[PDB]
Amino acid sequence: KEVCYEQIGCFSDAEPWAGTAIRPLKVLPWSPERIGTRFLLYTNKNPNNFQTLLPSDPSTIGASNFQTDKKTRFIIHGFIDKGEENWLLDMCKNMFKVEEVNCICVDWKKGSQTSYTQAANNVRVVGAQVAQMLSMLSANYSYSPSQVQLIGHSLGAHVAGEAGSRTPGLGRITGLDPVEASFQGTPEEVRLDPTDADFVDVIHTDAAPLIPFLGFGTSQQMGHLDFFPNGGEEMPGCKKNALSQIVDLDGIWEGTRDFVACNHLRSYKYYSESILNPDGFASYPCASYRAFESNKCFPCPDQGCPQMGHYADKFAQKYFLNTGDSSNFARWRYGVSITLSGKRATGQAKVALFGSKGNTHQFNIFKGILKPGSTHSNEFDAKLDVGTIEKVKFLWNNNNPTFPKVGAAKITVQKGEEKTVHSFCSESTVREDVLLTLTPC
Ligand SMILES: *[C@@H]1O[C@H](CO)[C@@H](O)[C@H](O)[C@H]1NC(C)=O
Ligand SMILES: [Ca+2]
Repeated sequence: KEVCYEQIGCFSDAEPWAGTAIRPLKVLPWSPERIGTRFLLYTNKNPNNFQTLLPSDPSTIGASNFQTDKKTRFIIHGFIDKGEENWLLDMCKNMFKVEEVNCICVDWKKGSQTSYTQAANNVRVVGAQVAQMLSMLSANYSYSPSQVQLIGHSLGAHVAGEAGSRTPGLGRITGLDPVEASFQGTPEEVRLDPTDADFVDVIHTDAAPLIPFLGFGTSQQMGHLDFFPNGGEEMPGCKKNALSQIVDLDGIWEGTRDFVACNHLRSYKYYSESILNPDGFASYPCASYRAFESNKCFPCPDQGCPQMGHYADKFAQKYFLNTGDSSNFARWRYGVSITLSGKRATGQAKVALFGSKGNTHQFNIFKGILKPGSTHSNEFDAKLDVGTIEKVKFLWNNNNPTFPKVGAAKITVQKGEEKTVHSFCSESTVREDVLLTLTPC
């Protein structure tokens, strides 16, 4: 069977769309009018109220604040959680704080709020409509798709994939936690993949297996650059879903079943913040999140670390990094080596960096027997880049009738984005819970 819609062509239920083991059900995409796709344009001139654009009517572009001399960024959603309807606009608003741009929100909510197989297939049509908007801009306004980025969250990532597939030379597609079900294992035609655009960057935030962890995202690398903040499966500050061998995808997408969307939505929360923090998400290539957490993949490679999020395009396999558990998710990773002094004691040795741009909190470096003349290292993610490190503060908390004094004769510090190391020293020691300051050496 095949359905054909005006100007966007036809869609069949032939393989790989259906009739396969990965996509068993033969379901065709709803019509453009049932889906009700809307292209809402926001620009710095009109940051609060939209102007409606129609891909079949060039005049809407003339009757809008659209600028042919600016970049364009489409925001295409997927799963909408209660209270989350304004996220796309919230994201455009952050773009306006750093650039003059045409921000088009693509709302196709009616087409997404139905059974999963139907929502998955409706993606085909929405992506064809986005490609339609792009062919029209190209045709009637000589505006090249190289000047466009498609940001697709969840099912929207595959909507972007489709658009790219249909629009040769699209500059960029950012996938924010692309859904896995009905897309993994299919020909590149069905899913977002590197061939959909000149640069495809992907953020994974809910990649644990659907069964039984109810993870909506994918573990599979899908772009030129793939980022797995906090490992990509569980995000700090997010509650998780109760396990189950039986998941009701249809019920969750039609909005009748409970679902903890926190992990799935983090992808766009981090992207939105990255727009405002150009250095807050340095990412490190690593074999696994465990190797990263075991201090095996730091500092940044010679050429630098790519930023996860908005500025990932500045960069010329798997990338890891950590974020905060709440807003200003931005973090900067540092490495430190403490050579102990004073007397033997058992406890938790800590360090805080004080630089030109500010200082960090105290971070746990090593816990155990603190023996003079020994050296221990660790890496931690702080809340800011301290700039030039001017001094470091050592502190230890004990776990002794002689009131031992523990110190650090030397602390070396390594900023993730620098090639050199910085040395700080002291000949002093302090008692538990007393701050010792080390100076340059
Ligand atoms: C847009 O370009 C197409 C293809 O060249 C043309 O058929 C159509 O009439 C143009 N639209 C308008 C409003 O001129
Ligand atoms: Ca594709």
